[PDB]
Amino acid sequence: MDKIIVKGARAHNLKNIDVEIPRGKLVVLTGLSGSGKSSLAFDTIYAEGQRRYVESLSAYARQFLGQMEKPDVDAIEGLSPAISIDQKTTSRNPRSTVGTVTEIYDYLRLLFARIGRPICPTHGIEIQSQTIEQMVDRLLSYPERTKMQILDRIIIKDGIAARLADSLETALKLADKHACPYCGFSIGELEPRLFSFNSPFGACPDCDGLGAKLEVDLDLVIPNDELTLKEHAIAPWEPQSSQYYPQLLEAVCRHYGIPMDVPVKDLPKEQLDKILYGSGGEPIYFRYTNDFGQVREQYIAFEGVIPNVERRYRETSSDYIREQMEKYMAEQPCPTCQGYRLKKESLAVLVGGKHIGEVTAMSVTEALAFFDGLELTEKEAQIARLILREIRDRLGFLQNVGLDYLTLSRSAGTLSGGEAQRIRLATQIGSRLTGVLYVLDEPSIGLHQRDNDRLIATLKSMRDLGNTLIVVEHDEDTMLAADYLIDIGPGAGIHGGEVVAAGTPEEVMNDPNSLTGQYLSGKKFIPIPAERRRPDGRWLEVVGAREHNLKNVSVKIPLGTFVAVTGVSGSGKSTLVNEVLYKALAQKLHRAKAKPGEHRDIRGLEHLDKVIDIDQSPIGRTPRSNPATYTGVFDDIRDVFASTNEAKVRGYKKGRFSFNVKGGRCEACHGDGIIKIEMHFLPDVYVPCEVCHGKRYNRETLEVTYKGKNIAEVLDMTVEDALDFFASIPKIKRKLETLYDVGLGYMKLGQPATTLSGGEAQRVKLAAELHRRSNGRTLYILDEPTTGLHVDDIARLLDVLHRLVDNGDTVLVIEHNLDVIKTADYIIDLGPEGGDRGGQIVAVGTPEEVAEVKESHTGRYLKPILERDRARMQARYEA
Amino acid sequence: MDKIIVKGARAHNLKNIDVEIPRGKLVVLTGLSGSGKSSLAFDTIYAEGQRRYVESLSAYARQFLGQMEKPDVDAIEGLSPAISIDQKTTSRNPRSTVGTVTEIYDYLRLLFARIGRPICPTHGIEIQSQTIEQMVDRLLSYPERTKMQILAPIDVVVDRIIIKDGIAARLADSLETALKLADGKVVVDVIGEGELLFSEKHACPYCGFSIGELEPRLFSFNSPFGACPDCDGLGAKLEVDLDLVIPNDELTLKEHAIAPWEPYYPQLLEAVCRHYGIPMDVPVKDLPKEQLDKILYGSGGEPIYFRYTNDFGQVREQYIAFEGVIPNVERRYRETSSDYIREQMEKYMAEQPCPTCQGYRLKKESLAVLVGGKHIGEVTAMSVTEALAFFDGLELTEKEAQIARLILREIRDRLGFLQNVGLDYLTLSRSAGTLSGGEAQRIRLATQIGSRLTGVLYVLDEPSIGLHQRDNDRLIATLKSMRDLGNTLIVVEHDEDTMLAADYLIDIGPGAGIHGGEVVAAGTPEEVMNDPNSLTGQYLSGKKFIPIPAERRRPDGRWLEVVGAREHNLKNVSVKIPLGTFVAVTGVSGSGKSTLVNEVLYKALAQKLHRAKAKPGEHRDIRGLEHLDKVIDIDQSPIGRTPRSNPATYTGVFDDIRDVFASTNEAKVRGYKKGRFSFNVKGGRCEACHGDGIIKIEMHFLPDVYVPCEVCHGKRYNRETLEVTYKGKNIAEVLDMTVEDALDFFASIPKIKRKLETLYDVGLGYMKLGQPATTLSGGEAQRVKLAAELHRRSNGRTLYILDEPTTGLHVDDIARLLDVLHRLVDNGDTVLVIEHNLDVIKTADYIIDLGPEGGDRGGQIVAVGTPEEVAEVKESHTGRYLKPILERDRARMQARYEA
Ligand SMILES: Nc1ncnc2c1ncn2[C@@H]1O[C@H](COP(=O)(O)OP(=O)(O)O)[C@@H](O)[C@H]1O
Ligand SMILES: Nc1ncnc2c1ncn2[C@@H]1O[C@H](COP(=O)(O)OP(=O)(O)O)[C@@H](O)[C@H]1O
Ligand SMILES: Nc1ncnc2c1ncn2[C@@H]1O[C@H](COP(=O)(O)OP(=O)(O)O)[C@@H](O)[C@H]1O
Ligand SMILES: Nc1ncnc2c1ncn2[C@@H]1O[C@H](COP(=O)(O)OP(=O)(O)O)[C@@H](O)[C@H]1O
Ligand SMILES: [Zn+2]
Ligand SMILES: [Zn+2]
Ligand SMILES: [Zn+2]
Ligand SMILES: [Zn+2]
Ligand SMILES: [Zn+2]
Ligand SMILES: [Zn+2]
Repeated sequence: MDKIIVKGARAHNLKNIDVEIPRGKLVVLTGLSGSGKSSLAFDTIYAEGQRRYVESLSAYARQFLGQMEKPDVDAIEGLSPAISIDQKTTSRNPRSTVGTVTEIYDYLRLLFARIGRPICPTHGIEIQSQTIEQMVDRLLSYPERTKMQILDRIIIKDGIAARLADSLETALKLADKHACPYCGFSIGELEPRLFSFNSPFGACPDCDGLGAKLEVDLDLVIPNDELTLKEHAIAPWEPQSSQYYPQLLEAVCRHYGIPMDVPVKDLPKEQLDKILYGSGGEPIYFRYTNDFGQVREQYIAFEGVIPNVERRYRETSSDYIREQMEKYMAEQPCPTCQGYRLKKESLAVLVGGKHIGEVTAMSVTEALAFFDGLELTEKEAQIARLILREIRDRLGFLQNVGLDYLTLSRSAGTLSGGEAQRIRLATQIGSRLTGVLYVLDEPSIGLHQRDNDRLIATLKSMRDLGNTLIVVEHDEDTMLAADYLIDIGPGAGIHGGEVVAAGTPEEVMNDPNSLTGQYLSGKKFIPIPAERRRPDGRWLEVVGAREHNLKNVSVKIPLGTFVAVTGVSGSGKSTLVNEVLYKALAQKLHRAKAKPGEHRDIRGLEHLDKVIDIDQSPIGRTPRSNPATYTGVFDDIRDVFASTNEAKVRGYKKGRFSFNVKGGRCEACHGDGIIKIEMHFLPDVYVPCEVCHGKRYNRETLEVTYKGKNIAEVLDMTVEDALDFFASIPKIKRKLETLYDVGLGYMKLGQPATTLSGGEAQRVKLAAELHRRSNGRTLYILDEPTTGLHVDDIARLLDVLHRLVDNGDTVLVIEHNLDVIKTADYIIDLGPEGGDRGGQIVAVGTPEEVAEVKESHTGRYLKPILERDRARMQARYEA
Repeated sequence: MDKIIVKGARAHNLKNIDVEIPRGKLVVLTGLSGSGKSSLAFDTIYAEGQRRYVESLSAYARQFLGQMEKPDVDAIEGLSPAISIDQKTTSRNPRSTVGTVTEIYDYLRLLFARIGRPICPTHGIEIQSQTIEQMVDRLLSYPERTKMQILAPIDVVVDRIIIKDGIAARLADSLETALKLADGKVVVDVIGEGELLFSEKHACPYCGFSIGELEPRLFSFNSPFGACPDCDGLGAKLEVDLDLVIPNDELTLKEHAIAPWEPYYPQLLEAVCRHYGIPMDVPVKDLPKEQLDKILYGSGGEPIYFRYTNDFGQVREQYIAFEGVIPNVERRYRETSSDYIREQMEKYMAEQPCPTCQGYRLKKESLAVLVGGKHIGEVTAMSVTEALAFFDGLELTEKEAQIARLILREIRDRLGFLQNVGLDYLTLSRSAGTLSGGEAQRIRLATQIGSRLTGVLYVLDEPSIGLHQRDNDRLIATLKSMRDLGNTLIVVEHDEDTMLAADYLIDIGPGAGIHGGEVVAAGTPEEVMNDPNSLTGQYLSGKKFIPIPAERRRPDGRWLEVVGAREHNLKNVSVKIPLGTFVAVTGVSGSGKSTLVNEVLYKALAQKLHRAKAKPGEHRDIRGLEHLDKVIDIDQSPIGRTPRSNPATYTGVFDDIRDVFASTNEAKVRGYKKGRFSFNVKGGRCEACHGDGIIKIEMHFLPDVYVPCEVCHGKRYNRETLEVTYKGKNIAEVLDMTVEDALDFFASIPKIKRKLETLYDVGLGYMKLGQPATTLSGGEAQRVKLAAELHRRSNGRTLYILDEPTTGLHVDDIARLLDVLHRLVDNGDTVLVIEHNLDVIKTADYIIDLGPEGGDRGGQIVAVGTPEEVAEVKESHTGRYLKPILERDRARMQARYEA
């Protein structure tokens, strides 16, 4: 019927709830972070919709997925095969481009094979291929009585087509295509797989369809050009728990007279040229002590430090040894394929004057403009009719979702969470399906407010195509434009998990019991600081940052304040804030090997000792890591189990209760507790270790109890419940208090790092630094901490962030969310528009000064919000 | 929007066609065999629906499938995830049952886990398990001042207590202490001397016997947690059948009475005889029992003198401890790890229920748990009608029913869904691989009905297959239900009623192969019926139809006589099959037609006429065996299991087709012979695919796909081999020709011609000589086999047995096939068919209708004789539905004859 009813849902924290979802409409789930949206939307609805379909693809699939673990639900009538558009399902596995992911490149390959005019490299003339039917009608269009000899002698008049057709047949059979008249050169046939770099049937030999080769870089070899060579200045030759190269280094220095303890910056160019590139055949006396202790004198003609790295990387046939040498190397465009990844004769076929590689190299805009100005013939346009419209709609979708700044050539594994999510969303719009249950997860992530009205436009277009959407958003604009809106459980964890209010946005907005509803009408909101932290003389000063789309950018960052880097997606925020600033500061302060982006210099580095990048990357890459392990709480929590009498008499200490060591862990899962099961076309799944039923330890370890709870149940506790459980212990309590303030409090201590969200993982990291003795000289960089947080959750995360600034430290954040931006003291709005047309400072200073900039897109949307919230405070102030 | 539009389809023979299908309705694709229905319905619409969805399940999913070969279509907008209901996606793989495939068995495991009462086999008392909370209030219900000593197993005494009121504190903690010392078990000696005793686990108070906890996997046979140890959840053993070791209990032992020991072993008999004094010239029947036991079961250690002449000729005397003829087979079968030596010994063995698990397939303690007085295995062993009855009569408590409410309804619905489809006769225990094509297909339909999916595009393939005309309205009724659940159905049918009941009806291409591929007429079945251009409408309107014969072949004096057949549900049946006539064995599904026709009749005639090894079904005897020399069973099974086989091969035409190439001018000078052109010999085949032509790609959850070899582009031969030409076409090109274009092309060679003609006469002619057998329809395969027998010198003493030869044919096509079958009867042979298609039944000269209703309410002869004689039997469903068709077409002819 016209609605999908979900009877009795008990996912995680869902309280055996029933809910109605209006079919064929735009539904939007909302509520506090942890209330249980995903549990319903994804773990319950998407899971069933998908399983029920796949299950019916064969008799085998049903048997496999049948014995598997299903979602805890009584029933769910009205289901449709479901499709998810989240960060998990997208790709991140190298050799894959944006063009390949979106499927556009495949249509390009097909395009080139159908109408691509092949040209001769040497001659630049289009090599043709005619049948006898086309040759005869072209020869016949000459003046009469014109003697011609096929090599038999004929004379053209009128009815000679009988011979000419048969004479050219004998000639072609006597001398045997797309060949060049003046040199034989050819390429038999034009098939799509000739333009594929994932097929040796048309891939570049000297790189195997990779495009970029990989050589040594002078920058990575020596991080800071000013380092004492005695204390290891050159990186690759650092004591690897065994000293051979450190001794060779001395042998070269001692011979040429290179001072060991001098900073490399003030060392003559020749002194350094011998060490890096070699003696050039001149023998150097070299004696060294083996790890055993015995000496061995040689007389080698030192190759140098650079050729050494290239030669050691080249010669090994190990996926382990290479990776140790790849840390001091960087990619370079392949000299043969010019970085286009195809054969030389594959690039010989061009369409609108440009070849397959050049079109892939264009940004979505450039290439969209290209296909409008492509001037084809009648024959060409009639063939490519549908192939062309396909490329035009896909480029269009991408442009709609706000990704028009990135090229089709761009590697897949270098895309942001939001970028990937939206590339999948665009790629899906292209499938033009109907009667499907699309379930999206916060599609505005990494998208500016300006470009939000199109996202609402495309979602509704997809909905109007006969589908039903279920989006999980926290944005006002989208919730107001939704047809139906479901708010979930008051509070989060054991507190939420119920349907607080459901109805039209007007109804939910006027519902007193809706936590979200109150924020929509204005009865509850984020307040603007009455006064803002005026900056002082402490400034960072990046100079001449050019990297990607940056236009010789030169900006100044005020320390000891809440800084917010803003600007539309593609403007170069990542580049300036992370690729340039962080890596740069990082190798100076922490001496990390990360090569910074192209920039001139950065001053004011004498104002801080440590820069920390609170990334949105995972906490760990296995179920070993968890909030406890990362924060070291679990490390401290084991001492208490070692204190109990059971552990004393049995002789247990802080090892039997460990998670990694052989002591008391479960041998069947090797400590994991959760075995990963293999899903081929579907994403991987985690099934509990059937030997210890997911308890993490054998039957003899967890017998030790501390307050009626064993080590398993204590690790299974929640953060909120645990700080109540560990009220007395004053060291364990301080670490749990960080996790609570952070924004969690609802997640469990044992919860495997792999399952944690992007935003969740970031806060577990933010919690580790949260409570530390700060010296007032330390910079924190957070990339969109709002990702996955309710408007209310931002208010409590801002209180936490602003606590760091009060101390004196700095907190730089990259946000599009207007509420986090308005709370900030200083902001740096980046590039007008994205891509090539951006990459420059549009407006600096306090939110108000930025707001009154007619050219800033950020300030334009911030002005009605600042004036919206300024009147609300004045409305509360008077009452 | 409100309709699914397909623009420019070119699948196989489709002529770049555009077509509109109404969304959310019962659309029925119809037309001649090979017109292009599957090419559109399955190879185009369904193909796209599945891919587009699966292609979105993950990143890797897109990369794998995207690089492969997508269907030949310009655009197809308005798609929905598609699901196919055909024979290609039904499990034929051992260890799987009807219960597992339908998912009903899983719900039963969930039922038995939740509410299943576990009882002690030894003591037959419901073993219980109580928490401390339940133990305390049970003791507190006793009268006051009643002394009790809580002791824990000699049994150490915890503490004595007097029950008053506020003693719930101690009582609860002493039990807790007792359960901690004796581990989940504690005995309470009430001083009235009634030592009641309970535990935290499910255990018997009188013998220990426990079961721990009830979990679904404790009832599964695909889990060590529940599977039987002595057979590993198979339920069937595999041991030597005494009946197979001796075909008839009265055959001369001198002329090899025992079959396994049939040309060392012959000379060994001589040794066990000489010794025990068993006569050589012997009709086994009259041999004393001990004389036969020594030879079959062994001397039991006693030494027997045995000398024998080797194949070489030299003698070698031994002094062995003879094992016997029966243990010989079991021992020679078990020890070898050869798929060749086993299969030769497996011929003398038959399946037998596992003595450990009574054939139920689970642990003894798994069968300890029972619901309505019956255990899991018993409920599975019932027929669908039985089980459905059991749950109606099943009587439970308030808690049990409230716990199993959602489970019971699902089980109750699936049983009914199976009943709707007509499968109410088969059990839940029945092996999945033993199902027919129609059955498997319908099981998949029923399972699907239960999914309750919406916005799905189901594509059914002739769901009426193997279904009596009576049970057709229920099929039409359930299809529509699935439709009326927000889904669109695309059914490929040839039945009138199903077309008449359809909403939209597309008639595809006039003619088959290159002659078809177009959309002739498309609208309501009223619009298509009134369209002179629709070849289908002409049969629905009644302009064209299959005429009833003027007179029917009266049986002569020759009759086959099946006596006392009792195999599956057959009830001591005795039937007379008339020879030299077209016979139709009719009846509702489950009546026992297969059983009678193939399992009893064919296997019996086969063992007598051709020394076939198959063990016939339980029957008394079969006379009239002197009236025929051979019995050809034109099975609906595949022609080959590899792409190496194809029409050309099976018929043998491809053998001759290489002799022309081997004898060509270019072959002479190149030294090529009838081997370079061999599809299977390294000589000239493509070394990349080893002569397959198509590589098989590995789809994990999806069925496997066939990708053309990228090196020979599917041609099958290398570059040099196909340079040889014959009349401007090489071997790859001739292998790619249609049977119709081929006979036209090989008109000069009459030996090639006469084979190709059979394929044309048979109905084919649209398919290509090189079409992989793995891709042929069940019906197609049958007809390619029929074409083999089709042309041979008939001596008038052979019997043909075809199973539903109509499967996959238009009404117009049945006409031509009937011409072919009746030509066989004309020449003196007999054709027996097992059909539901009334157009075939009415044409028959004699029909043998089977059992009224299916299952155990069947397996008996309801009516025999001519179609009219059976038309007048009220008790025959066949007649009831046939009587009006005879009256309809008999009037149509008089209407035609009068003008
Ligand atoms: N991977 C997981 N394993 C176990 N429990 C989880 C997992 N993810 C979330 N939960 C539980 O579900 C609740 C949060 O549900 P979730 O769907 O994440 O809410 P939201 O969608 O609003 O973030 C938490 O109380 C948490 O304990
Ligand atoms: N790894 C990369 N390779 C090529 N181009 C890149 C890469 N990273 C960023 N860019 C380009 O730089 C510009 C902005 O990138 P980014 O720093 O992510 O901006 P923002 O953070 O504002 O989205 C875009 O034009 C983008 O295509
Ligand atoms: N796998 C295949 N290989 C080659 N030809 C095929 C294949 N499948 C179908 N065809 C051909 O396509 C034509 C019609 O398709 P088909 O689906 O058989 O029609 P219908 O379903 O109406 O019988 C026939 O000539 C048939 O031989
Ligand atoms: N392999 C088998 N094992 C057990 N029972 C069977 C088997 N095959 C058929 N039966 C049973 O025999 C009965 C009818 O036999 P069948 O020959 O299949 O009828 P029909 O051919 O008329 O459909 C049914 O009750 C069916 O369940
Ligand atoms: Zn040239
Ligand atoms: Zn290259
Ligand atoms: Zn384990
Ligand atoms: Zn007992
Ligand atoms: Zn068994
Ligand atoms: Zn090949």
